[PDB]
Amino acid sequence: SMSYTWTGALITPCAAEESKLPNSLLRHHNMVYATTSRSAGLRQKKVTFDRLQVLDDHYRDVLKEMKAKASTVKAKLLSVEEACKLTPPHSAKSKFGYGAKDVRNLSSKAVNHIHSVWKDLLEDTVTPIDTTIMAKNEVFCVQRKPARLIVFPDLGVRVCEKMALYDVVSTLPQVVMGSSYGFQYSPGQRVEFLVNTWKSKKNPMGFSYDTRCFDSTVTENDIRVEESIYQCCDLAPEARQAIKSLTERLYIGGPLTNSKGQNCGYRRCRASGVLTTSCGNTLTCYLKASAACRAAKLQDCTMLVNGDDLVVICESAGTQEDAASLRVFTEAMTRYSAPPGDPPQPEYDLELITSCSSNVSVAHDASGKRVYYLTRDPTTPLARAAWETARHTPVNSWLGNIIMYAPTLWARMILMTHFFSILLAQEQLEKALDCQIYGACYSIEPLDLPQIIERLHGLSAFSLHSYSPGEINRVASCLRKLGVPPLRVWRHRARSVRARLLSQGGRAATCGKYLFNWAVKTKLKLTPISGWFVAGYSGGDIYH
Ligand SMILES: N#CCc1ccc(O)cc1
Repeated sequence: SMSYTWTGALITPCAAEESKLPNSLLRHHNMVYATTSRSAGLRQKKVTFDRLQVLDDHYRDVLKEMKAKASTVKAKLLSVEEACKLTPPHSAKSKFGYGAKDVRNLSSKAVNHIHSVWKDLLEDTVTPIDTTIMAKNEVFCVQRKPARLIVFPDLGVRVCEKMALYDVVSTLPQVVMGSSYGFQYSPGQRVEFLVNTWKSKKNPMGFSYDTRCFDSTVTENDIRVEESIYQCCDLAPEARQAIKSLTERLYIGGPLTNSKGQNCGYRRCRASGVLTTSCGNTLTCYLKASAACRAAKLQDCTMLVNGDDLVVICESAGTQEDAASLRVFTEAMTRYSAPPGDPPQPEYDLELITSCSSNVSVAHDASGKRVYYLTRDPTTPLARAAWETARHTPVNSWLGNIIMYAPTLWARMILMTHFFSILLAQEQLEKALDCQIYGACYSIEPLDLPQIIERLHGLSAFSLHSYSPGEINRVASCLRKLGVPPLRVWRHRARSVRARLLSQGGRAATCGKYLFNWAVKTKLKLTPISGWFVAGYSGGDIYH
């Protein structure tokens, strides 16, 4: 079938959308843009086509193996009150007379509607359920993406998703997929696994595989396969009917209504904005890629999967033979309707592989031992940091980034420095901020960072020191490219910030001591002082 059919009604904005900044961070303000509904038509072209899927024996053996593991999972229905509490405070309000706040407070009005939306699921496994369709506002840097398309149901139904399926998507993927399930790894757990599976090969070769617009490629068959997988769990029979209902009425497809209540058409592929999207896309990607490995007679594959993002580390068979096996791999994905975006490439250096927007690189600790840590090109982080300082958004990527990328050259010299500067100047150190980790919202007190980082990356994150030539040049380049003060200017800014931090005592002093010891010249000596990197919930409307 067609991934989407369109009526012609436009995808419409909710309010005024900014596509530009209105400066101590970066001078090239004209290089940073946000996507808007003005690019919707273009994204619409990219994401719509007919899907021709052809399964094979490898697909069925992997599935049968996945089903066997899934059958050992037992999972419980969630109550209204547990599901309510998981709803973020600023989730989109219902069109039936209530908002997230009412939900979170167990207002009998929201809860009654939730009850009646559940009953209807139990009674009706057929009528497609309505979705809103919207163009996302995401900041990027020049060199231009069309907005991505977010699709999601009413709050009422979201709460019910949590009821039927929160336990399933939190628990199953790890069990079905073992060490291949990416969202079980904190950043240092993730480097840990990758580096060890790399060294475990005799003659290693790795590749990432970018699937072209994954959500579009996910077929209605795919989503029932996914369901059948969920169905193998030992489920309470009321969860069983809700799950059949939700997949048939929402996950499989349905009508697309825009911000003004007009009909834009009909989706027959993955909604980005539903509970099962991450889990589903991971299962579906792991399944299809596991089979593509078997087709291409790739030897001794270890895989790592995070939604549509896929890495494979395996035994090389020579460079010709590799390049070819990759072409066979690609051909099979394509048959399974997960065609290529960038055509995949063999790498023989773990550092050059990019997966989950990230790569392994190596630094040294105080003692001089070698430490592997996880980094990325800092462009999008810096851009969005410049955006976030300019226009006050309720979302704070800088902080997530500091948390995910705390050992890096750039998060430490640039992000830590800049933002502790804003917070000191604004007297807002003590204020918690919401940030997103694997699609769940957490409230985080910026003063806790020292502990947080020690816990997630160890003590060495405060003293890594001979970063690699490739890393340094990427960061230095990105800086010139974007118009950001070079690294030596951040050193002098950090000495200033550290000092102000220290004079305040308490936890601000701890932040200054630990976060900024790289900047001093004579080092102080640094002694010691969750449910976070467990699952993927992006699109999933989850709060903690
Ligand atoms: N750190 C980390 C992993 C990660 C980063 C960004 C993203 O969209 C998904 C996963």
